[PDB]
Amino acid sequence: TPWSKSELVRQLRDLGVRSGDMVMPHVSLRAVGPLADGPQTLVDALIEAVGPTGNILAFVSWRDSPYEQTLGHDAPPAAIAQSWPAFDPDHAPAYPGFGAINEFIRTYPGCRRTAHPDASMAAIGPDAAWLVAPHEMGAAYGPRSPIARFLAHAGKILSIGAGPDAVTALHYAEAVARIEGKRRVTYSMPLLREGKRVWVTTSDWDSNGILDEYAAPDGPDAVERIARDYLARTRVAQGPVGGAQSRLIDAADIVSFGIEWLEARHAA
Ligand SMILES: CC(C)(COP(=O)(O)OP(=O)(O)OC[C@H]1O[C@@H](n2cnc3c(N)ncnc32)[C@H](O)[C@@H]1OP(=O)(O)O)[C@@H](O)C(=O)NCCC(=O)NCCS
Ligand SMILES: CN[C@@H]1[C@@H](O)[C@@H](O[C@@H]2[C@@H](O)[C@H](O[C@H]3OC(CN)=CC[C@H]3N)[C@@H](N)C[C@H]2N)OC[C@]1(C)O
Repeated sequence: TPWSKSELVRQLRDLGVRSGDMVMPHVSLRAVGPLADGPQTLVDALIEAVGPTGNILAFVSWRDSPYEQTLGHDAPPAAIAQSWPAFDPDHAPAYPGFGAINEFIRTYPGCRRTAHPDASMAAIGPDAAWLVAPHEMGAAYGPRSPIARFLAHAGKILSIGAGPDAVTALHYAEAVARIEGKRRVTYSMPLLREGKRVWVTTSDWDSNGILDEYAAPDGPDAVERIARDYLARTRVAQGPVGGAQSRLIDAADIVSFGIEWLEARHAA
């Protein structure tokens, strides 16, 4: 029997989600199980759980982000630069690898989208505009990003059947950690400014591993190691949402634990 919207709201309430909360979900729909009206059922339950004064923030990125196509170049290669589509935030599909739920979140009426094509965030609620802008190239997940403002607003990280590697907010801890040898990457993204495509090339922290030892793809990254150490030492509300076991994490607390985790293991 498919999970109903009211059943999920009760589960989210037991987990600790309150009206007015600012929640960042990381979801595995296969772990949730069949829903009454598909993935939209979970989206409706999330929005009812946070209430009218609450907010939902999701890292949705972009299905056609030219990350690897421009990685390590001073400029987009000629073939990429001429024909690649401009990132239209209100029309660009989410990256499917980060969760099929995000395309349902992105297309919810009233949802806002940040202008960073690769690190694009989706936000629903009264603070959606403040969350999504600004989001410049070179500030993907650190200060001045939607993650930073999410951390300054008592945000809660809701992992629904997702592994510890999914804690995207921990990339802020990597960005501000005062450690030596931090990895950086250079890529180019096509922005849509006033109907005109504008290519922007920037450098930023490597979101696939802040240090070399955490960047092997086979391959637990710094996000997974920090989250597992945190979840092993911290009392976190855990319970079912649908068929998936879930956690409601204090975003500012795990990011503070992440900065201390990195700076305790690597010199300045
Ligand atoms: C990676 C991860 C998504 C994999 O878990 P998953 O359940 O296997 O993947 P999804 O959540 O996208 O669920 C996919 C299911 O929904 C289906 N689906 C996709 N789009 C659909 C749509 N429009 N309508 C109905 N069903 C759809 C998929 O087909 C699939 O179902 P199927 O296998 O029976 O065909 C999950 O483990 C996770 O970690 N999520 C958080 C990731 C994140 O936030 N990353 C940010 C960078 S760290
Ligand atoms: C859309 N373009 C994408 C580009 O944004 C970037 O995506 C990053 C992504 O891997 C990271 O998630 C994975 O990390 C690892 C191993 N490191 C294991 C599984 C995942 N948790 C996330 N933490 C940060 C993302 N920015 O690289 C790939 C890309 C497809 O090009």
